[PDB]
Amino acid sequence: DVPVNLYRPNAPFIGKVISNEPLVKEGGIGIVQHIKFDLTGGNLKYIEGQSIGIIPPGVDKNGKPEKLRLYSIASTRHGDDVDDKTISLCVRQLEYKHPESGETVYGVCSTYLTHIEPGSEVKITGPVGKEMLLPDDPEANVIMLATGTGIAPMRTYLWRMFKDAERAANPEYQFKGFSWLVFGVPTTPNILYKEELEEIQQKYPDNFRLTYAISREQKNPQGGRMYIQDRVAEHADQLWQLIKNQKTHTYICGLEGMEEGIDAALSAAAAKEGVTWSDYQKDLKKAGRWHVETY
Ligand SMILES: Cc1cc2nc3c(=O)[nH]c(=O)nc-3n(C[C@H](O)[C@H](O)[C@H](O)COP(=O)(O)OP(=O)(O)OC[C@H]3O[C@@H](n4cnc5c(N)ncnc54)[C@H](O)[C@@H]3O)c2cc1C
Repeated sequence: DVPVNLYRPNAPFIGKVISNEPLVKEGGIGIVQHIKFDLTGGNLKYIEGQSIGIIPPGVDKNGKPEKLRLYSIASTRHGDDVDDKTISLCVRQLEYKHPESGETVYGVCSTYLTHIEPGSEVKITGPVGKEMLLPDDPEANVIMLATGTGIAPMRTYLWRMFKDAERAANPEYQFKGFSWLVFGVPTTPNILYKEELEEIQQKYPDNFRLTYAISREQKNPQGGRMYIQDRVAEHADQLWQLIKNQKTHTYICGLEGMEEGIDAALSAAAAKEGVTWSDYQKDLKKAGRWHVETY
């Protein structure tokens, strides 16, 4: 009943770029684009929390065709315009060091996507993923722990929960639980969707809490840069409390290696009550209340 693999790599959907807009403001690090695609003509359906594949043009440094890369869907099932006709992605351009054969490497698919023009056709596969789905229970608590482009799934949840047009379109889901986004980025110009996140937090002060960890502007208690694990350690007790509720779901998304500082913070909070976190967490995973997607 969750749509999966409506389109596959041997016969992808050919969508058209509608728009490609920058999300990183002046003064920020790197390039992150919000890219919307037109889905009319195909039967690509998807829900919140899933990914799609993009097949980039070209051959690797071997003569072999490029393989797909997966991207978290950044729009709800209805699209940004709530018309059931489009799909959006949140794509950071990958590039890294000079001292690295050839010197200065650009990711193939992320560079392709971040510089793609309106009107261009793209090969799209999917949707894929059953690990990051939102419960259809409007009384759920939803903890969201994101870094960088890991905001993408979180945006689909929050938009479904709190956008007026979404609430009008989803009569069956009128969110009245509590949700808390902890969001780690390097700078304030790097806070993707900042204006819309803060608009939500102002309309729904009792239903949404927003916490940033901005490493180039904030210091942790040890004098280091503020990262998301520092913010989690700061609120570990109240995060642990919320996690004990049977209705609480926790989502973690972003670049790999964020999961370990989060566990250490929740281990110390759980230990105060004679619980072993790593054992409790295994149970949460089995129950489908612990959702992780890192890359
Ligand atoms: C489920 C899932 C969801 C994802 N969602 C998103 C999303 O929403 N937004 C997004 O931007 N990305 C997302 N990603 C990553 C996206 O999969 C592509 O991997 C990423 O965009 C880079 O692809 P590329 O094609 O640009 O690069 P490539 O050209 O394939 O480069 C990747 C390779 O270069 C190397 N490399 C990367 N970084 C470094 C470094 N610092 N130092 C040295 N070598 C390095 C590695 O060998 C890696 O295999 C997601 C991945 C998965 C698995």
